[PDB]
Amino acid sequence: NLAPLPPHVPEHLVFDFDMYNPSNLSAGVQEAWAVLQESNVPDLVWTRCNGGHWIATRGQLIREAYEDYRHFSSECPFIPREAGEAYDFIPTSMDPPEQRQFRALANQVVGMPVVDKLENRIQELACSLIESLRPQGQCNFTEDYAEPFPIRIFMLLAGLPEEDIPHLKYLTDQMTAPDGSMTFAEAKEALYDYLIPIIEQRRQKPGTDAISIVANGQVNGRPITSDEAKRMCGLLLVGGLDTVVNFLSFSMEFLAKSPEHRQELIERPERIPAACEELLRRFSLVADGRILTSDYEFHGVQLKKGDQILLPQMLSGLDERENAAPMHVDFSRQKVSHTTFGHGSHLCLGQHLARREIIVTLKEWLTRIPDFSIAPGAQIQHKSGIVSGVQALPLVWDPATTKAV
Ligand code: HEM
Ligand SMILES: CC1(C)[C@@H]2CC[C@@]1(C)C(=O)C2
Ligand SMILES: [C-]#N
Ligand SMILES: [K+]
Repeated sequence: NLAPLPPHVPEHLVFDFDMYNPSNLSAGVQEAWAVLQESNVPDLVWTRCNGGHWIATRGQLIREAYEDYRHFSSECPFIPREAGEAYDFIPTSMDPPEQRQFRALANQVVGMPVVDKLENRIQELACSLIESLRPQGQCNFTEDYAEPFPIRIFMLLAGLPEEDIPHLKYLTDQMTAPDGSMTFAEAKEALYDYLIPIIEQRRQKPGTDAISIVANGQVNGRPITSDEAKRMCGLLLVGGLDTVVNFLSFSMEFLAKSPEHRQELIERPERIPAACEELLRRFSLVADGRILTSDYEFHGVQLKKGDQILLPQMLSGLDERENAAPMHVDFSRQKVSHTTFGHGSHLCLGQHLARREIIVTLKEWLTRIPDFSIAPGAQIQHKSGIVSGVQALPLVWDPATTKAV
């Protein structure tokens, strides 16, 4: 299903990469995308897949374009165009200067002071889950830990009842790696539908939860509207229910397959914060994009107004020009270069919450279940898209090797 080459796009720059189903997906998704950085591939290519779009394949260009919001607008960040056009989440669908007032408000509800405040709860949720799993000697890591640990933290943060988790998790899945049950726009509207009545309840009775704070915030010298609160809370939901969930699985799949890396963190726990950055580089998983606001020549390439450009956050840290032996995981790597949380004015607001969840997971899992591996006869399957992920991760261990601290 290829779209015909637009007239202004030179055919010598075509490389038909499919972001929702890469060729080498069997070898791992970061591997599958890494083909965009083979010797023969230009720094900037055009794929005719998914409606047709540009792809920057190197961190230098990826960074540059994320810095230049004049030319590369986040007004239409999702591929395909239909999704990107429907996309109106706040702050992501906004450029500076308009973006910054809304980003300050969102930073209030997931930024570092919130995270510090939630440290003991994060720790308790991890411990509770792991202690419950520990004697079993096995789990599906994605649905037994990777999903409920971040999601319960987020529901706590947002003041939303855990009974709603199955509903909301289903909706977020479909905006990110769509099956076909519902379009991006349909999944987005359903999430908006969930939120509106909750926002209205909390505007009148102002509280401490993320939704109350947003709903009662002030932007550009006026109260925020219900419609604006909704567009912002919907986005926070997506971040809290999907991306960290999928990153934890990549990291745990790797640790499960690499006893020596588990051992290094067990033996030298002080390296865990540095280890968290090197996993974030290696198992980077996001890829959205921008849309051209005007005709623009970018690195010798003529981009036209309305062109979409995929700027894969994933690829910058896998670029051998920024990190030697990029596919190798080295916890003592001297300068870990990545853009896993993005680059420019949309730099992930959740990054401090994410790092805490990752670091607490590494610490608590490895303290209690130091020895584990992939279940016998299992092959791990990755999924690709805006946010790539792990389909399933069956783990096993001898409960006699486990610890209660
Ligand atoms: C490993 C975990 C995570 C990764 C890799 C990640 C990745 C990213 C990336 C690449 C962006 C920028 C997208 C762009 O420039 O268009 C972003 C933005 C954002 N993230 Fe995350 N994320 C993670 C976790 C979280 C969490 C836990 C939250 C909590 C709510 C969150 C909330 C947000 C929000 C609100 C934005 C929009 C910022 C803006 O547009 O100004 N994220 N993330
Ligand atoms: C691309 C993102 C990671 C960023 C936060 C959630 C996400 C899917 C968005 O829609 C904006
Ligand atoms: C961010 N997700
Ligand atoms: K849009």
